[PDB]
Amino acid sequence: YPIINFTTAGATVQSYTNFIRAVRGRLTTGADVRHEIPVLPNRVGLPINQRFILVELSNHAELSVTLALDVTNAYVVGYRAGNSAYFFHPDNQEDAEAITHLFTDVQNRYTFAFGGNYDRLEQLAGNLRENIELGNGPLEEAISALYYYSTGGTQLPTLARSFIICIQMISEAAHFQYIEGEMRTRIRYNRRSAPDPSVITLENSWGRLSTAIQESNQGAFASPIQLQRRNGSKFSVYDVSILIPIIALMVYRCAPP
Amino acid sequence: YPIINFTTAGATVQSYTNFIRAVRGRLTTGADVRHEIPVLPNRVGLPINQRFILVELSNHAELSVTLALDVTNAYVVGYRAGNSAYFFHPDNQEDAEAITHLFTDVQNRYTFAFGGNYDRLEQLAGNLRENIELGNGPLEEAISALYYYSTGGTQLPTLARSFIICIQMISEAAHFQYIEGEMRTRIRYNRRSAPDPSVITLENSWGRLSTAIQESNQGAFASPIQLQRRNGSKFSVYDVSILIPIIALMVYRCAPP
Repeated sequence: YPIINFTTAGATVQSYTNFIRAVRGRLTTGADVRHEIPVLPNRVGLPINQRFILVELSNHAELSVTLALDVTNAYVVGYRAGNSAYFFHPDNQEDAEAITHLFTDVQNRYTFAFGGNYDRLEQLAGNLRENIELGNGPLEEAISALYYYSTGGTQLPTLARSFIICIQMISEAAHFQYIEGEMRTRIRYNRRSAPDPSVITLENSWGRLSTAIQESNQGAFASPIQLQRRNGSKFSVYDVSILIPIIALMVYRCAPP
Repeated sequence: YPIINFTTAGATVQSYTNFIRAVRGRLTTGADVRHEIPVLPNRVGLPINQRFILVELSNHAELSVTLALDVTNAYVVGYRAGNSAYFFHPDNQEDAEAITHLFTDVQNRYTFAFGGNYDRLEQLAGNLRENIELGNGPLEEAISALYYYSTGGTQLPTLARSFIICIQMISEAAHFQYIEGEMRTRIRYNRRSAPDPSVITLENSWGRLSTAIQESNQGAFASPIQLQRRNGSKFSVYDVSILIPIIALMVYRCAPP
């Protein structure tokens, strides 16, 4: 599968922007764009040889980990670190067979009992997204924790906290130019801070925004979607127009009429 | 006031496109654009010295006529031909005082009793838009009829038929890239043919489309506007997006939120 490399060591806003630009280009084919937003490949009919891309991450401690992203949703399905590969609990048999193709050369393969969704991972982390720091230092630490899980050095709540960091900084940055923008600011000023309400409500709403946009009547939504602004106030979305500089990729929901 | 010159003599699709491009540029200031469509100047607060532009038309018979267009709606308010100026019945006192500034140097000034709206003009022409030809030959003839009205050579039904031609080919072409497109096809193949239902329903709906777009909730209309297609079938518009390659200029209806 293609591999995109990224290191937190000496990361700048441009090396992070290049990286997310590369991920997005690997994820989308250009064949399906609706209202100027790219749609991800439809899962039905997609060959296994085109199902995943790998993101290889290194940190200043010269430790590496390779995450496997699912091309149909850009979410992380599992990872390897040296000798071992770990996969989230497959949602169905199709995905169970698909993941057999990843990291085939690792000696030890584990599939966790829990799935990679934010509700599961927050219960396990013992903390919500609203209280977990994001930034380059958070991501630097995440890479060592994921790596040392192999050698028994990382406890499960840390493994889950570290997954929450990697998924928002790679998968959600790729899903939203807005969330990518938030991560660039953190690196510009080397700040580390939990996500405000606009970030979390966009993350929660990605599936619904994808469906409302593809089901729209010429761009007008049949019913509004409430989002939150950085200060927590509500904001109603009525039309795809205002989302065009905010969402970067939609999950496939229906054929273009 | 600015004058744009145009002659039907040897007109090509490019000399007609240049002409309508020039009119549109004279009409709009670039200061107010909503959903990528330019809005015409608001009438309240607009100085008389910026209220009108003049379009000078000549034909192969080397006869000329100068129409005065109102910048707030791009509709024709009156015209001169040699010795005389003729103005439509002013809609109110403000417009009555405004037109005193036009063609001040003509010896004879007449203001008609009827107004320049399509309902009036069709009653007077004894024919509807659906049965009046449009094209370069129609426009060539319109210019001679408007001119000879001065010398008593043009009867009133012909004067009205000729006004219906000039307003759709200048004012409506400027209002709609779609109607401009229809006129370019007529000149490309030197066809002369009455307007199909899409042209007439756009002409009738220009005011409502302007208000629905400016009153929209992020581009979504609160209630749909039915238009007709060339073959007469109905078509519902729900969103400004689909109108963006169709309408070129909107009349001012409200301040941008």
